[PDB]
Amino acid sequence: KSCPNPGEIRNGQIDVPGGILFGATISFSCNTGYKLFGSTSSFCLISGSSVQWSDPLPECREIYCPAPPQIDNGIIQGERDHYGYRQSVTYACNKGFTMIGEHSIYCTVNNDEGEWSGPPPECRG
Repeated sequence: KSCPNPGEIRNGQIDVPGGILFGATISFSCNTGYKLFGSTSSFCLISGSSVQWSDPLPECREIYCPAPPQIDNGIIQGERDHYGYRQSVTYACNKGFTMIGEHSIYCTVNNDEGEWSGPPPECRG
């Protein structure tokens, strides 16, 4: 009458408030910077003729900000393919231009979506 030990989710957490016996529900969530790939909860049911979890255990995947904005007359220093939580991008102005504003911005997360911390700098001639 009991389901199998749920185990663990890398970069995440499994909440077990009512045990793992028939009828219990467990809930899943991810550490900051990650988001759930799969079900948000799982229930110990009986199906076929055996007690087992209703959902496969989900995984936690990294949240990425969108590609950093390009700016006129400037370049991004060593731009990467993907930027995750708290990773930064730094800009440089081209020959004959001077930078106004913060030289770097970084990837923030809210509601499982990545967003840049603010606007990129201006390169003025």
